[PDB]
Amino acid sequence: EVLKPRTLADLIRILHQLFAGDEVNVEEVQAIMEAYESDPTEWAMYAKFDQYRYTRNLVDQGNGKFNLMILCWGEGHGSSIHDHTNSHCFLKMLQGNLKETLFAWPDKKSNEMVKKSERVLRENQCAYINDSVGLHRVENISHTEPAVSLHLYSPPFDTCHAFDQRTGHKNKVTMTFHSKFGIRTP
Ligand SMILES: [Fe+2]
Repeated sequence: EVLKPRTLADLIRILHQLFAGDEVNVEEVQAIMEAYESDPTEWAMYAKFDQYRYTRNLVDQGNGKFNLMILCWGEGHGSSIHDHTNSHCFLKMLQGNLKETLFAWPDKKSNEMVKKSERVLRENQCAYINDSVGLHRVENISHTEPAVSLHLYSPPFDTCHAFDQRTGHKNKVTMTFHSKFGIRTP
């Protein structure tokens, strides 16, 4: 009874419908994203890697309702601990595996940050986060194989905060795209 997209194109079309209105059913979106069976032939044109850091590759702008992007994680690549600027955030595995560590929000005093959950995202799994759930870090579990993930953020946002695990202190970070629609950016 979960609508199953047969292609990434199908999934994008469904997402346009599901985010067209004022309400978004998080569990419905998550189930449909998870139901799409990752097919590298369909997303290889977005899978542009970098030697030193993960890359952000824009796929679709969702008629202004969301950003859909593919993140390419080289061997051992991981993110900072970060927030999500008051948006819905869906993360689906396309290749490999990411470990997601959920963190509590710091208070004003400097302190080591507190882990609230730790898990590995499985093949084709779609996870969900927003600022009320917590902060998180994601990282490629493998030092010999890449990981690829599909991220949907709604509403779109271009900045977030990164947090220092030792103190809780944060810095504003402007997100940049490595490519858009399969075309490398300057
Ligand atoms: Fe995130």
